[PDB]
Amino acid sequence: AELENKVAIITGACGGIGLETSRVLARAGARVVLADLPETDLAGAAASVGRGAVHHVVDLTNEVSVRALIDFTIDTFGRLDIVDNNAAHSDPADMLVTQMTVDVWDDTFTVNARGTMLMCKYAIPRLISAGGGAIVNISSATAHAAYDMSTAYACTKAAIETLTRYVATQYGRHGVRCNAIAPGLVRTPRLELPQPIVDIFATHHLAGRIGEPHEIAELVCFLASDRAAFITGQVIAADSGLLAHLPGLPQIRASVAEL
Amino acid sequence: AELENKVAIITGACGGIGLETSRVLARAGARVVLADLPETDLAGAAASVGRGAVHHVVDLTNEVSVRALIDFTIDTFGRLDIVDNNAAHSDPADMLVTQMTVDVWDDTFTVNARGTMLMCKYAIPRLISAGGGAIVNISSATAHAAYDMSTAYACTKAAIETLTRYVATQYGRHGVRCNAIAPGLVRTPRLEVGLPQPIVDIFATHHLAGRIGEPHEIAELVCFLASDRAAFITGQVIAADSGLLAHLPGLPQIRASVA
Amino acid sequence: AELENKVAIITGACGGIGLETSRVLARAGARVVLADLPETDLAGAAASVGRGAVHHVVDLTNEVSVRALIDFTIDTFGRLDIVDNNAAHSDPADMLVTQMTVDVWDDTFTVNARGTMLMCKYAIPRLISAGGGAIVNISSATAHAAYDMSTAYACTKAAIETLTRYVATQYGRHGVRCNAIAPGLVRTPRLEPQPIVDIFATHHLAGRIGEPHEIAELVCFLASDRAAFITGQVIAADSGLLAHLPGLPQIRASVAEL
Amino acid sequence: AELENKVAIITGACGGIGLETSRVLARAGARVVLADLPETDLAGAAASVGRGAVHHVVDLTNEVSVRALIDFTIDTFGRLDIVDNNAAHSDPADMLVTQMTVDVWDDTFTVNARGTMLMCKYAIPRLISAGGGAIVNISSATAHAAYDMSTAYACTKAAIETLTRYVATQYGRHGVRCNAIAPGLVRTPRLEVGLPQPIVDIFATHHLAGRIGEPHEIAELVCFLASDRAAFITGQVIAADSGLLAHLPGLPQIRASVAEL
Repeated sequence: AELENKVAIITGACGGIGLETSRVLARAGARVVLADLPETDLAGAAASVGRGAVHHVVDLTNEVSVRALIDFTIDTFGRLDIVDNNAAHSDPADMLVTQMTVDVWDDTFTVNARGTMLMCKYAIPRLISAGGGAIVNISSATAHAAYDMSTAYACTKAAIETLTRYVATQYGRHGVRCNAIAPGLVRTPRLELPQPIVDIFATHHLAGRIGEPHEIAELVCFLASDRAAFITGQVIAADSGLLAHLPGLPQIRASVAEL
Repeated sequence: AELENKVAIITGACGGIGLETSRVLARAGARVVLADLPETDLAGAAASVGRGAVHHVVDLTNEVSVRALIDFTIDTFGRLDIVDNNAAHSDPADMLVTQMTVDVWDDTFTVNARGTMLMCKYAIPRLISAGGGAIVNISSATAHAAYDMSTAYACTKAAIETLTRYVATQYGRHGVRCNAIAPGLVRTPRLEVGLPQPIVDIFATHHLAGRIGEPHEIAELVCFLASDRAAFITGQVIAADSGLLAHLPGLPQIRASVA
Repeated sequence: AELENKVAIITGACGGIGLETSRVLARAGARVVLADLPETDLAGAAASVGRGAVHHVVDLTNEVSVRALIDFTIDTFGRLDIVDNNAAHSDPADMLVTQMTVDVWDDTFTVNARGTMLMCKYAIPRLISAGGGAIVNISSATAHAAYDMSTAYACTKAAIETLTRYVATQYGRHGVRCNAIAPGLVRTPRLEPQPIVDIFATHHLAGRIGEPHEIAELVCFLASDRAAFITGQVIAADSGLLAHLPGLPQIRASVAEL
Repeated sequence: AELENKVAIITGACGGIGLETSRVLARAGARVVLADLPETDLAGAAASVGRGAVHHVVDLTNEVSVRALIDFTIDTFGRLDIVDNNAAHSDPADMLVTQMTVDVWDDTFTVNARGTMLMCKYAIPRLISAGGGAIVNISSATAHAAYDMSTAYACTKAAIETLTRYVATQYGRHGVRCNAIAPGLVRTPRLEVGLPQPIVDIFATHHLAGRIGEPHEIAELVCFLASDRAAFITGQVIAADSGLLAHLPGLPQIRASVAEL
């Protein structure tokens, strides 16, 4: 059991990737705390995961709420070993820089950058008390390669990537590891961008398809585990080599096939 | 001359690097506008720069003030070709993740991340009307490699690096280039009061030239990246850090042990 | 069983990292083929791994020999799923750029760059015939950060990092993944000048050098269906060696003084 | 001017990027030495550059020849300040991994990786005698982003980026800078005989300025990194590729689609 006995918190737990992750971590022996906003079916989520899974509301914009979540984990299990900072805000008016408003921008940084920082701020000493532990932060390929939307979101993911290196560095000596995952496109309900945009993206993933939630859950599980004890402060792409190839490859292939 | 007849905004112009960037840009032929907080001596900086350099106050935390800066420039010169987003907030209580307060975090993100974004928001329309132009955003080595201080600062610079890519991708078809510089340690008045000498000296050893940087050595890179010589360089993050991060840690101790 | 039913080839299988990667993969349920030079004790390494591990010589400088290894695996087990390109030549005359001899450079490139390419050249069509599979290439942190020795070696690992992307790019459509691992300092016999080893140890964030098993686990993960959506990557198993500013320990000691 | 009184060796000096980098370095005040294989027209290239440019044959595959080029420069000029390792072999048989031959591979690595190490090996001591100096190594976008051809070429370039980091680290202390430039598609005579047009047009749309580069846009970046304006830039790999690798792959067709949607 790769995570035998560890206590894990997953944020954004009612989301596509968040639910599946909680599942995989439970399946590997962890006692999972599912966390998400009050409006969501946390209870249905936890019931579905099973394996002793519990749940508690969290609002990353609220330092006291972020703190209440960790303190609840400690009330319930007496310890904390693992945290998947998976939650993320993405406003649909997050388009072009010239079109950016301060509200869309600030809402997105408050949840994503500040909130993840707060989660680390209060998780870390618990990890240290436990004898060491693991934080996995979810970033995104969008931090590394741009397009005509998600400017705020993208930039917050970049902040989180640097935040990963700071946690890893400052707390390595106390036995805490921190890594980040930059996923490519993953089939979620927050997807189900229109179909022909998805089809376009799909051709540029080297498997020829978008990812499935469990393919991110499996890297979270691994990075959260002792098998990764010499892996820290890294950003690891789970994106089917989206950025490993020259752009224009699919149409160069079609072109070569003609000529 | 490299920037003949170009109109340039330098924010943080009273600072070590910004004042010096102002000199090199104006020495390379630019009509420069020096901008910084109202309690700074903008009059004196513009005087010391000469060559028809002007000055206008700006408060990056305030969109009105950003709007007012860009418009002053257009009222005065009728065009805008270059922006150097050089201003940066850096709080002395900006220490460890676990010690972070939301006030230190937001102050920093409001000036650095949001402010730079607001500067790009209003400058881009004008640069397009020039028939293309350049934006240089200052980042920092610290975004890429961590230590026990400047976490918030570090994370905001990460954000500006992604922003830079988004600005390049979005407005390349309209003749706008955007690049970021990532300085190593650079000798400024901020620096002398931030770090004590023994630690500065330690850092100096990990720069391959065996010394820390001088402001003008960052200014020249700004100048090249803002100039038409960089016509085919856009969306990059370029380190001016004496290969601070190009060598294995422990090199000087390895070398000392070899002697 | 993370790799139940898979056939794997490990090169440099008698080495510290290669042997201990062989155990782990075998423990995961893979049928493993240990490959190394004829003067190494392959049978004893295969014995120590057990679990049906077999062995066969290979000289990575020689194309015929690489072919013979792939063909041996295929004729034995009827398939191939995993290749850990772990073998590496590391010459002790490999010092500074201005002292470099063509012999040391070429010797190092022939085994590491050309050799890794030849293993891929002939594994790829087989992995394709198996429905798809994974290749893992061992790089080195030294490719991204220089010092006063190992110049040829680091340069060959960079070439390997590029090879990895090409393999992953060219053959992704046909079911083949390829990823690279860049280790920090790991404890082996080849390793064992102590004063240098402890200096390096302070700059790994665990404050120690790596263990071979800690590289093995990552090869294992990357060779498995759990990594189905990871490909073309270079991943650091270096305890954050390059995620922090250099000078950190010395800064921390100065801060413990003042 | 930016390289006043500085002595510069440029390899591959008859090729599109080489010849144009020679002119620019020379326009910037450098005493330039054009170096390329004996079957190229070095005399014509130096006549084109003017400004006192000289020429001399080199074969990167021959250690005795690399040394002879460095010894010639010192004989003529008494010093060496700048080397632009621009020469690269690039073989049309260099297609896919599964199709790679040992000869295509070895020929490419002997010229590109080994050749460039030998240039530095013989140049660096002279850069140190002159009180410090600058090396600029030419790489390629293709070491970072893979496609269906030029595997070997691309791996040698990767080797050269790490090599750059090793020169920079080993000789920083003695006053020697070393950087690399990774170009995107640049209009040269070789792309006119290398890739067909409809493939050039596809690549062109993925470069953010909506076109392939010109050789001078590379030359200017070489010029700057060779000069004392770059004194605190060392060990880097800088892309002059109009952000070919800063955007999501598929952007142009996503834009085509979003306009129809």
